[PDB]
Amino acid sequence: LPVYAPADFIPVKGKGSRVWDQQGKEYIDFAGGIAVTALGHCHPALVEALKSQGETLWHTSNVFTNEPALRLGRKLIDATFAERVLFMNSGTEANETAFKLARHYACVRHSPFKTKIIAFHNAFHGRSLFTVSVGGQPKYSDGFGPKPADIIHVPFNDLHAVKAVMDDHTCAVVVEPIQGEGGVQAATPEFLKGLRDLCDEHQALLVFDEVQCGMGRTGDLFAYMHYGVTPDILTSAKALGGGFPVSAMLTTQEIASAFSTYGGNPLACAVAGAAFDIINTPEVLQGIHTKRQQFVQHLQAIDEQFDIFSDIRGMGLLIGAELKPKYKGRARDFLYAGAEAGVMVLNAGADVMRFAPSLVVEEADIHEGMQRFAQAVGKVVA
Amino acid sequence: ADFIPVKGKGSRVWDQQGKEYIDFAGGIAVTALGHCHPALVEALKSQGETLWHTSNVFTNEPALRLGRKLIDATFAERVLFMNSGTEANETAFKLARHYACVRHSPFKTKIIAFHNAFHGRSLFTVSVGGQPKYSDGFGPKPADIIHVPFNDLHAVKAVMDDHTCAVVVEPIQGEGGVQAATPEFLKGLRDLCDEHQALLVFDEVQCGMGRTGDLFAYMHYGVTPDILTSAKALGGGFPVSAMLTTQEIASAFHGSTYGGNPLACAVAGAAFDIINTPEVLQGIHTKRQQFVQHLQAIDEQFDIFSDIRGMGLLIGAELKPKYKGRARDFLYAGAEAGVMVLNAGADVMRFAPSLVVEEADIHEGMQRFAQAVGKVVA
Repeated sequence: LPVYAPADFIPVKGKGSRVWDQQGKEYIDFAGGIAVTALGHCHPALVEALKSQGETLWHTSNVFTNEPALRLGRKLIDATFAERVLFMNSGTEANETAFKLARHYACVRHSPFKTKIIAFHNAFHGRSLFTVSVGGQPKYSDGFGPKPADIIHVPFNDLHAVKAVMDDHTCAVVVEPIQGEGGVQAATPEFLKGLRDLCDEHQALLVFDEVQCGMGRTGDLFAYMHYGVTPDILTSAKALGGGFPVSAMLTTQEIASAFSTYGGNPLACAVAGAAFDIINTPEVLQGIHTKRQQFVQHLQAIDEQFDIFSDIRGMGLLIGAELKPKYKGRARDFLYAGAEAGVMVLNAGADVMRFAPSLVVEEADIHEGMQRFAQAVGKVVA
Repeated sequence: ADFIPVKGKGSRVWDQQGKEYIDFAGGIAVTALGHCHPALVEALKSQGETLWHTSNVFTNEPALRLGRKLIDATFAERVLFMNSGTEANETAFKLARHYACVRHSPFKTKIIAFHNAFHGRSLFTVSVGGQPKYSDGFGPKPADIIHVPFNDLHAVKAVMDDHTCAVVVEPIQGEGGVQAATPEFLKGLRDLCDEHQALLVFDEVQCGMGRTGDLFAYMHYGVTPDILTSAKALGGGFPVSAMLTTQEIASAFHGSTYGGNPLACAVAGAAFDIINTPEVLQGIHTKRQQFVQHLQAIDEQFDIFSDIRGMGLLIGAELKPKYKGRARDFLYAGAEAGVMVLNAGADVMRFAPSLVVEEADIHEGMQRFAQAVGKVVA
C-alpha cells in the first residue's frame, strides 16, 4: 500500500538533482520529495537567502509583519489575480485557511446555511480532518470519528455531475487544476470553465488547490494561467519554498475582508522570495517545457522497447505515465526497481508512474536518470 | 503592531527606524533561545548546505537523532514530526480517535476538552479548542467534542463514559489567562482516562520544551500522558513540531520516528541540546523570580496586579478590577517604552522570553515596562 523506504535507503546529502544515501549510493532525483524541491537540492541562491536571513531574523508572530513577508506578498500580488495573501507553513494549512474562508465568506455575505462544498473523487488536499474530508479518497478519511459535514464528492472532469449537485446552499467548489496524486489527471478546458460559470451562477467561490501544480510546475507560474480561468481563492506550497516549509493562500480584497499580507515566517519568506525570483522568469518557464519533452521522448522510447505505457500526460514537469493493463498495479514495483537502478521516481496511484523533478534539472541528469529508469523497467518486464 | 522588526540578537530586537526593544514575548513563546542564537544559526547553515528536504517516504539523520533524543528524555517510544503545533495536534486527535476506533469501537468517539482551551486554528483543532468565537462561522464542525471548565474534575467525571476516546488538555492554559492545572485535577484526568479506556492528550505546544523549567510540564506534575504535542520552542523559531506517544498507541497508524524535515530537525536538535541541560533548566527558575520580583515591585508602586502566576518563563500577571479589560493598553505602552510583552486575554499580561534571557535584559526590559505602566497610570 504505502511507499516506505527500507533501513538501507536513508538520504544524507543532496546537490542539484542528485542525492546520496548513507552508503554513498548516488541517485538521480526525478521525485523532488513529491514536487517540493522545484529548484533541486541546496540551490546556491536559496542557500544564500537562508544563510543571510538566518543571521538577521528568523521568527515574528502574526501580530507583526516583516520585510521578507511583505516583499513576497507583493511579488505574488503583482504576478497573479491576488490582491491579498495569507502565509502559513504547509499546503494543508493553506487549504484549511482557503476552505474556512470560503465557508465564512458565504456565512457573512449570504447565509449561515450556505455551507455545501463540492469536491472531487481522487482529490488530495491534505491530511487534517477537514482537508482529508474534502479530499476524495474515503480510505484516508475513514476512522477518525465524525467528519466535518456538507462536503459532496463527484467525479473529476464530470461537469454535469457538478451542475447536478450545486445550488444556492453551495459555498465552494474545490479543485486541483491537475490532480497530481489522482493519476496525474488534467482538467479539460470545458470542465474548468464550467466550474467558473457555475460558481458565478450560484454565488459560490472557486477554490484552486495549486499546492502541487503551482509555482512553475506546469510551465506557467500557476496552472490557472494556462487555462485562463481565474479562481476566487488559490493555495500554493511545496515548490513555493523549494524545500523550506512555507505556504500561501491567495484571494481578492473583497473576499479577504470577510475575515496586503498576513503572517509569514521571515526566514521562510526570504527563501520563498529567492525561489520566486528564479521560477518567475521567462527563461526558466520556457525551460520547463523544453525539459518536459526531453523526459517524454525517453518515456516514449521506453514504451517502444518494453510496451508498458498506455498514456503519457500531465503539464510541464508534472509528468504522469499510465501503465498498460498487463502491468496494472505494478507502479510501486517500478518505483522500487528505479531506486535499485539509482533513480528516484513517484507513483500517482497503483497504475501510474509520476515524475516531478527540479524545474532546472540539467539535460545531462534527465538523460542519465531516464537511462537508469529504462534499465529498471528492463529488470521488471524480463 | 505599528513597527516592523528587521533584526534580532538574543533578547533584543530592532525595527526599521533602528529603535531597540527588549523581547519578553519571544514571538509568543517561540524563540526560546532568543534571536539568531549562534548554535541554532550554525545548525541551520550546516544542514542548509547538506540537505533541506525529504518526503515522508524517507527518514533522515537529523530526524532520527532528534527522535532518539526525545524518546530517551521522555515517556515517548515513538515520535511523529510535523511543521506546526496545529498539525501536531491534528495528528494527536486523529490518533486518539483512530486508536479508539480500531482497538475498541467505531462508536468510541467522544473528546473531552476545556473552556478557554487553544489547540490551533484548523477546523478540527479550533473545534476542540474552548473558544466558540473562534470556532463559529465555518460551517458544520467536527462533532463529538464536549467542553467543560478547566480545573473542574467533577465535570470531567460527569461527561466521561465508555464512548469517550480522549481528554485533551493544556497542562497550563497559556492563551486562557495563564491558568495552571491543579495536581488533583491533572492526576484525576489520568485516573479517569484509565477507567474509561480513553487516551490522555497533553497539548504542550506552549508549555513544553523547557518553558516551565522542566523539559515538559508533565514532568513537574508527575502525570504521564498517552500522547503529547510539542512545537514553538522545539525549533526556537524554525517551523517544526512533534507528536510523542508509545509504540502501542502509534501502532494504530498503519523504525521509531516518522517524517520530519531535515533542516527543521537539525535546528530542533541543536535547540534540544541546549534546553535539556541541568544549568539552563535551573536558570529558568532563577530568571522567573527575577521577573516576578519586578512585577511585585510594579504592583507595590502602581496597585495594578491581583495575581502573578504560571510556571518557569511562562508568566501571567492578572490585572486588578480597576484595569480589567485593558491588557492591550499596557502592551502598546510597553512597545512605546521599548519592551515587547504579551496578553493572555483582555485581563492578563503575559511574559514568555528566551529561556536564556540575560539578567541585564530582564532588569532593563522590566524597568521599561515599569515606565510604560507609569505613563498609563499617570
